[PDB]
Amino acid sequence: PVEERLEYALVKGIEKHIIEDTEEARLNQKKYPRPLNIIEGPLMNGMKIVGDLFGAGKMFLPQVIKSARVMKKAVGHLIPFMEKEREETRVLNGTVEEEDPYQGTIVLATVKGDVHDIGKNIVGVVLGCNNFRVIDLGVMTPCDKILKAALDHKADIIGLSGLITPSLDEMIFVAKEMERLAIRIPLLIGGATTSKTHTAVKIAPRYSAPVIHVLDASKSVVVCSQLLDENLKDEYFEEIMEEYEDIRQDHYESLKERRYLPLSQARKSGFQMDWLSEPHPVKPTFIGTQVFEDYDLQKLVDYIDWKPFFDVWQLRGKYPNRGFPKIFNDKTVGGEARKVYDDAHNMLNTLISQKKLRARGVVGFWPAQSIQDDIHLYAEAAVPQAAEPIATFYGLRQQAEKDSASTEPYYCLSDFIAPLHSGIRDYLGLFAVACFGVEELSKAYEDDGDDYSSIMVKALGDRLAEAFAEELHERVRRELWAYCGSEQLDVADLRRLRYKGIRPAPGYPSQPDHTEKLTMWRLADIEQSTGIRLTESLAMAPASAVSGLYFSNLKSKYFAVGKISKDQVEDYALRKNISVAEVEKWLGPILGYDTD
Repeated sequence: PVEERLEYALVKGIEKHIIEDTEEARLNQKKYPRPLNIIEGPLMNGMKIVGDLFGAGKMFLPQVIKSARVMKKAVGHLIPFMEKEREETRVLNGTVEEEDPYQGTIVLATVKGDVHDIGKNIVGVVLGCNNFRVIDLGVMTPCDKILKAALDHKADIIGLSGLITPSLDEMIFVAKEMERLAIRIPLLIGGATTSKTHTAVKIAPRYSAPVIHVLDASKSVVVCSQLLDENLKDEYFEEIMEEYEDIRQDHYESLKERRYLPLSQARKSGFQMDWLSEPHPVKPTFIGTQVFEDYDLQKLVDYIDWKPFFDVWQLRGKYPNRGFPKIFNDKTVGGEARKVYDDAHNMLNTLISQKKLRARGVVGFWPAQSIQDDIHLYAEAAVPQAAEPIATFYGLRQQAEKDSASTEPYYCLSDFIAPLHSGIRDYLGLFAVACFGVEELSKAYEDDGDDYSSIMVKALGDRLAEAFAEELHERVRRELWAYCGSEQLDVADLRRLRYKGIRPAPGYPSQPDHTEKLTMWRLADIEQSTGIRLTESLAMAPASAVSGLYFSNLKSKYFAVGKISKDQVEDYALRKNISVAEVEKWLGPILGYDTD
């Protein structure tokens, strides 16, 4: 037969034989009067089987992507004949009928200012495996472009994606723009920075039509199917409304209970050092910026942290094999993990040998002194006590009240730098690294119909950027700064952060202000030296980029700022000499008071 071979090829993801089978199925016009009957018949039968297996957990994401590639290869051969049929019927009858076999049209876009689209690509692949007609608008999509695509393509569902917290305001703007134009299309919210609480509290009330937060693709398919099913279209929305009202009330009643210390009391109870007995900071080997133009990628492969890479493919091993390299011993995901690891290593070797990826970075050191909550950087030849600082990094202090049994201080990043009036010199470093050429390679793989290679190359770009960051931090600790010159640690200990010193990044829990990237880019001249640019939402382009500061102090450790009150917001606005509204815009997720 040919039906059972098409099904087997789709389910097992066999690339070799689907072209001839599809051709012979087309030639069997007795079974299929039109080429569409091939598509709605066995082809979507196998795709539905794959989607049902993925939803039930019996089939994993890499196998699903292989099946999607096989299906795409089949429909690519069948497209010319469908186009011929449509043209012939348009000439003969003057019209083209509503002959679409998909379950619905779904628009996927990444909101303005965000460049991360691996999750969006995975969601699109999984939705396509469920016979959805996915429109992928790409990264940094303007809102008006999203509604233009929805209106022109007659989209049934619009899905927004975002990875950084400035994107949440863009999603809210999109929601209120659909509300202003009275669009009733359901809206889905996805991404790493997104949460169910933020959606129901901030995004959902602005838009009357259903707004649903989707954690991943396996739930996005359920949400889309339940929204497009007219028997469950309204009851599902009623349940969503009930649960979102419940969590809205819970959030607005939790806002009353939480206690925050006054900023002065938090400052008094802040972290402290004995600078008269702790060892003095070590001056770096140079002051200024050193630029890396073409880093050795083979030196970065041994530093790659593979657990976040397996998490991208949703290969989450069970206890005790929850991570690399023990994940290969898992009976459930071990085989697929091994296959994905082997393909990743093969393509990594190919890309490094072919010089298709380039790594660039800049690292800098400047003398730095702390003034309460701020760190002021100075020139090498200037006296800190009698010179105007060249740049300032404004820290945020914890205000949320800690448990009465706890003795932890209220941390700030300026507590790890010696104060200006203590008479002790101190220094601060910063870096920015990236992996280039990922966009072109991903575009080339997608143009060939190979979304598996595109997803893996995006994942490998992120892995190489993180490996470059880790290796550069190891070099700084031992060679470029030499405050840990005798240190010798393996990759596992670096992954465990057992060394001394931290490399906090702007926008992260230690400093959730993304405007700290502007000072770094102006000071270290990162754009001109390395080509890494900041978008209008201060995201790093390319998406495989890492940046941050360097704190060499022994006691320095990672911490979460948490929630801040109005007094700290006004103090921060006064220090930065900016409007309080801008401070609330950039620090929105960490505001602890009702701005509504």
